Amino acid sequence: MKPVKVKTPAGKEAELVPEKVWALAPKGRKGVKIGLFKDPETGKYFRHKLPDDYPI
DNA sequence: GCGATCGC
DNA sequence: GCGATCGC
Repeated sequence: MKPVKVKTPAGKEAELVPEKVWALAPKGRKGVKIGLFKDPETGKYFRHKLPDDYPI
C-alpha cells in the first residue's frame, strides 16, 4: 500500500503507509475513504481521510 | 445519524 | 461500548 501524506495528531506532516484502509459511506451516497495510521514518533493510532482515488 | 473500522 | 475519522 502506498504512503499517504497526512497530518499526525502531534501536528507534523508525514508520508505514512496506513495499516488498514476502507470506504466509509452511507448507502446510496458518496462517502470518504479512511485509513488507520500509527504516529511514527508517539505510537498513537489515528484515522485520517485518504485521497478519493486511493486503492481499497 | 449514517456508513466501517478498531484501539482503547 | 465509545471516540474518532468526513461530508452530507
